[PDB]
Amino acid sequence: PADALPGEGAVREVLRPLLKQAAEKTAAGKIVFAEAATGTGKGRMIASLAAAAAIKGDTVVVSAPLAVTWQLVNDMKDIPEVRRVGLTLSLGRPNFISPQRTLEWAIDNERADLAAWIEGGGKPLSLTSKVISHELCWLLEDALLLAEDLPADSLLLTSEDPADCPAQQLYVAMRSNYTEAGIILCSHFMLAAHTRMMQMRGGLSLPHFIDTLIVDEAHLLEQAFASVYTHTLRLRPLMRTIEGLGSRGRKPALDALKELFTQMQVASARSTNTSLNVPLSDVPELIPALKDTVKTLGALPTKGMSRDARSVIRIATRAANDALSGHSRLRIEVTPVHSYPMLLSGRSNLQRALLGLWNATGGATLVSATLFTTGDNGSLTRWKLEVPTERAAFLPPVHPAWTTAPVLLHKEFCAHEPDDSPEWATECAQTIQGVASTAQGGTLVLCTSYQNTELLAGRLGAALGDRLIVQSKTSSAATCLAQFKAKHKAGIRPVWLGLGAAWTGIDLSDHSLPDNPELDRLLSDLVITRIPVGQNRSLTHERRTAIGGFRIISQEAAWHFRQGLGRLVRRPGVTHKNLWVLDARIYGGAAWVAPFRQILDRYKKA
Repeated sequence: PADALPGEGAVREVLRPLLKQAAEKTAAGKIVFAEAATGTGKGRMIASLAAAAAIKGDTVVVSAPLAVTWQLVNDMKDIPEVRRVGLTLSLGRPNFISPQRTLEWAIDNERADLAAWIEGGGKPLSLTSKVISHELCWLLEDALLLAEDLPADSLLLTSEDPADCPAQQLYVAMRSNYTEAGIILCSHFMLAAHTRMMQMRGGLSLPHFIDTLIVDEAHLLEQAFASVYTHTLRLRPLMRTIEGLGSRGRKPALDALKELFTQMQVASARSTNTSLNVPLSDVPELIPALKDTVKTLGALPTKGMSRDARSVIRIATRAANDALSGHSRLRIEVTPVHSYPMLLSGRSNLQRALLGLWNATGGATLVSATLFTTGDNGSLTRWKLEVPTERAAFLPPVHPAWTTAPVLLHKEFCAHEPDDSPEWATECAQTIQGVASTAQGGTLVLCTSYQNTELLAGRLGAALGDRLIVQSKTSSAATCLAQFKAKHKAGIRPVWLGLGAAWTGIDLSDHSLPDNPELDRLLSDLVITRIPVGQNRSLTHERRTAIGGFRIISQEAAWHFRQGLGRLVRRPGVTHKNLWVLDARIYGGAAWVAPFRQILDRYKKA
């Protein structure tokens, strides 16, 4: 209550010592790893840290996704020092998508939910924000919640987009309200795009040196960086756009694109393997094609092209050049198995970019509920974010008793090992049907693939009917979340066969009871069908496993698993929470299942 940080009285009691340690280690120039349980009030802690740093005179940047950005703004504006120093939102173009190209892609890939969201105006899905300029639509994060495999490289809002575009107009209207404030709030994608732009030089305007950086939900940061260095070449819309231009240079570009298509099919059939990402040296059939594809793309004149063709051809050239850089790993999707022709080029190492970020950062604090793999072991996270080992500071985690006290772990499990077989599907569906018959509220059932989900759906559909919500490629995660909330509100007890984002991001606390968490029954039964092994399909995870062995696989599996468990208790004061783990390998007496058996032992069984 004296000689304290701004807004520290609003920070919950449990996070105050962690707050003090983070403040100290950050002012000393260290990259702090502060893991705190969800529902403890991490937003107030972030607000107090940013306020203490901004009062000192530092340039403070808080990088957080837009979902939590609203509540972060609310928690920061409550601090008077923050309101005095100023708080702005650096909403650069990489935050927004192009409605035209996103709608076209959704149509070409038969993603009805994404098409409907674009047609409806791209309105915010989760979010509210009323005193920060206008309403934020066309957000990349919502689009990703509607299509996890969104080729964001080729669907982002560019400066070459027409002025009458809604996303462009929203960006310009937001940029007009941008002032030089003490605290700048950005997204993970904004921070990563800014770092990449700053490196490629040696509207995007972040401080060239971040005195104090505060990353919230830091377990997403790397993925953001990974997305910013991904390049996508979508051949069908590019070919269509070129078909809609003057014939002076149309024929050569179209013939070069068809040559590239044929060479991509050749390389695809050259070695099927298992969706393997190969360098350009392993598929030389694309080297001339790609080269030709670039030349013709620059040959046709801009005197006659609209802004749409301009941005499309520029993005295509950037992608084809990043493919021919040799520093990338390629993934081909063509006629044999993918109706939508596409060439992906990613970076299996983000070390230079993240090091450029940390070199331009005086001090930093990373906040999340899943920073450590076990205890305070942030080694996997440090490696992912490429934090210099001398600057990393693994503070103790904060996970109170209420995060597991209302939870009762059940002894029942599916005896047949998860082998993607119809027999496993039958047994696991019998188990899920039992859990659904006993369940008092909404039931979430996490799966590891679309195939397991389809089998479990074919079983549980005839049994449940009104209650079942099957996630798929067409049925996004957001539409399933909305169906879940609606069916729970109607009195039905829904059973959501979820995957993907259902493991990592969704907030299943009933917002109809913000002051009475004792009556929260929105998610009463969490069910884990499989240990999430092999769910990370990033190039950096491929390199990390190739270097460190099966320990990286096991640590990523435990990280994903603890995230999935973190969907059940989202706040204190809840009750009647049930946890189910059906993977027979847990109770199999193996060696690699020892980490998981730790967390599950931490609960109380019944």
